Amino acid sequence: GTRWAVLVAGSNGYENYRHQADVCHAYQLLIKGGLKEENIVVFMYDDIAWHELNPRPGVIINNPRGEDVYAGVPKDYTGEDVTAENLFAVILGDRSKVKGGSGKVINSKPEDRIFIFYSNHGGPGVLGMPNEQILYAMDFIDVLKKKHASGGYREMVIYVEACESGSLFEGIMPKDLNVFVTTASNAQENSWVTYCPGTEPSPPPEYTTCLGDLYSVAWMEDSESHNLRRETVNQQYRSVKERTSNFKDYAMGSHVMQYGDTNITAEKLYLFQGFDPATVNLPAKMEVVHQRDAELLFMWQMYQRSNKTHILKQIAETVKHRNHLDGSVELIGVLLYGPGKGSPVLQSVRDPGLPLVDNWACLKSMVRVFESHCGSLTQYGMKHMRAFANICNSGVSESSMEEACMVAC
Amino acid sequence: GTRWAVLVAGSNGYENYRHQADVCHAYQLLIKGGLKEENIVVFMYDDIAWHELNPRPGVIINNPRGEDVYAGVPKDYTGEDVTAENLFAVILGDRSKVKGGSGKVINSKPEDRIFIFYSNHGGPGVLGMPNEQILYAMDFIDVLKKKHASGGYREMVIYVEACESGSLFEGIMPKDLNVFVTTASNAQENSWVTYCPGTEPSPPPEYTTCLGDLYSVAWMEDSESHNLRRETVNQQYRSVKERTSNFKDYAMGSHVMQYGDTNITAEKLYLFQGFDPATVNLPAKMEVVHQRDAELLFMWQMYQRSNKTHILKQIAETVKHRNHLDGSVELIGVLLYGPGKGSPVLQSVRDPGLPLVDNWACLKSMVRVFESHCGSLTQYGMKHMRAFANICNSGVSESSMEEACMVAC
Repeated sequence: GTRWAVLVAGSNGYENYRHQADVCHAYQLLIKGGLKEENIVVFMYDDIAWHELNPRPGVIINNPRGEDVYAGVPKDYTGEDVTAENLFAVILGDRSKVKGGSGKVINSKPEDRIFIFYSNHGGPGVLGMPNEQILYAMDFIDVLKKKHASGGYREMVIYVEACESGSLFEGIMPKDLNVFVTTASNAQENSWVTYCPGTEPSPPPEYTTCLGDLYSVAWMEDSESHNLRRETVNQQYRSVKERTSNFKDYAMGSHVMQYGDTNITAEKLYLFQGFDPATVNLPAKMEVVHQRDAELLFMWQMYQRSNKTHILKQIAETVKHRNHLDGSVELIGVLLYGPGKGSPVLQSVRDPGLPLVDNWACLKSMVRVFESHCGSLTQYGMKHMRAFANICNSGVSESSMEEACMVAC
Repeated sequence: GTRWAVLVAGSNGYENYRHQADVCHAYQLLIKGGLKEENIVVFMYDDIAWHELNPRPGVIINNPRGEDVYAGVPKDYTGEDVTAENLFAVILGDRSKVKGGSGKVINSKPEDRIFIFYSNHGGPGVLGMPNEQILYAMDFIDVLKKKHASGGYREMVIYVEACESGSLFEGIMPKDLNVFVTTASNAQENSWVTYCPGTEPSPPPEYTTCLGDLYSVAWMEDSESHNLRRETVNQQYRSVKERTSNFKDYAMGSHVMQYGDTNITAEKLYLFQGFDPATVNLPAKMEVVHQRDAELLFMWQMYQRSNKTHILKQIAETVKHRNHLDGSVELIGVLLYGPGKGSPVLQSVRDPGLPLVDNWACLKSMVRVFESHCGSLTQYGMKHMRAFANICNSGVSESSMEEACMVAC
């Protein structure tokens, strides 16, 4: 059949350079393997290559070797068109449902294979989309079920780089859709950023932002250094799981998880990623930063490279906002469950294999009520999605949530 | 010689009933042992016995057996006269330095023994005094040295019930002053509250506030159930250490610590606490609450006993204030040390045996700068004293602290 791909960077801003660098690197890799541009849909905000802070204008790199990955990348869905609605329409292969962009969709045949790679921010049961948009896991599984029931493909592999990414599939990803999935982390772990300024590796000194994400560069660097007609999906999973665990030091590493149809792990990777004829032969611990910590570290290094007062006030406003969100969520737990009980209810993690939330529509409603009183969650705010899921699961009503949010903000 | 005592409750408000109950119980115990009222100085705000919330007006109890401990307690230093300045003057035995109160002081002779018991709130290197007053550990050790150099006593025993109370003596309490000290906790642990509503024990149901504190009721109930001509200071320390550890479950118990002159542990307790001729014969796990958590639990139970809107708003204002203090301190760490470094610097605990802070005058100055921009610390705020001590120890200047506090608030 035909190999298709959908590559998505869910973030924007120079601070999040790495998410678009990861996506651009994946695009170059797929082209080198023989996938056609018409079958690869790229979602990237596209604010990085020409950003005023970029020391290499018109260039994007994804590791300290400094090879450009931006040239030739198509502008399928960029800027305001990087939405959950467009992503869903693209996967479904329905041009009439897309708003803006190039109109390129995955109008695939039953014999085709599809590869999906997402890189950015996330939280329990959710993924980020640029400018404070939230993509809920069950809406993504719903699209996969719809695409499967319309005979849209033979098999699909999905790689997801985001905090608590295992929570997007645990207890909800069906095994009967011919879809195999791997995530950068389990349901309760953050994901890690690599190639940061001041670290070994050792990135080009002119860079003030991190170049890549740990799980993302593990799979890509593995793919481009092996013959994909010989390497299996399983071999890639194992090598990525080992590299992302960072010598099993989970204080600076994460648990790569797998979901869906594990029979697909026996397949050769070239059926999804293509084969690079140059790689026809062939078969240290990394300093990493927490995804949620990269923004503050970027601003701090910006501050130190002139230590100026505008930057220090920007850091204070960022921390004050995070403290407001953290404090409001904590306070809601107190008002609903009582002191001493609020924290165990909001922070308890369900056993692996169980869905984050029993009612996904209730989860969206709790977020809506919260934001209507306490303000937008923003990408950082996605870390509190398990608290909202736990409020839903506890049987607390939406009227009580309204009252608690009103008292809290 | 003569036995003297100084009993101090460092808090006020009905929520803190237990601190004055502990002190009143200690007073009754000392009288039963033959200590004279003229030699016992009592510091209690005195807002509990006749509080509008008290279900037994004019009565105070310190355990579920319900025996009154208020009747006969002298009003030496009450209300506005419960200050660090008056406490210091009383210990020094200088009537001319006291402001207000009865004028009773420890004008002791070189052959005399003194027993000091403090109960309330605390933080690293500090003790509370009523209405947001802070008593610094080195000022207390300074008074002990002055009293020792003036030949004020033969020996002294001090019992201190407060969070992180071990930090008041670690690395600073001299062993050459004929003073032996025990604390409810080590330098990095909170202290525990007992006889709380809804717990077993099983307090009288009409009570909405906790009756006693764990270390305090351990020593008092031990003293009143033994012959003190036979029991040693060491035997009391061991029994209190065992009871306060709560079956070595330090998630609901603490490490009772000892400082000063350990030769005093060989002495019979009656040399300090007297002997009750009624106790001439003779030789389960407790549900406990964190000292800092008692206030919110009290308000919540007040709320549930009418679940009303005024109480819920009061809970929100309390939590918002604690979140403001926690957030401001965290933000100052970020501004001074950078993200990722702020928290390890502010929260690192020195090895046991080392003083909390190298310069105590700098500690007072950091608190002064902080409160001038971020507002009063309040008793809860004492938990952040290690952060202030760590700023001093790091060599950060007062001008830089001023700048960080200004940006943060």
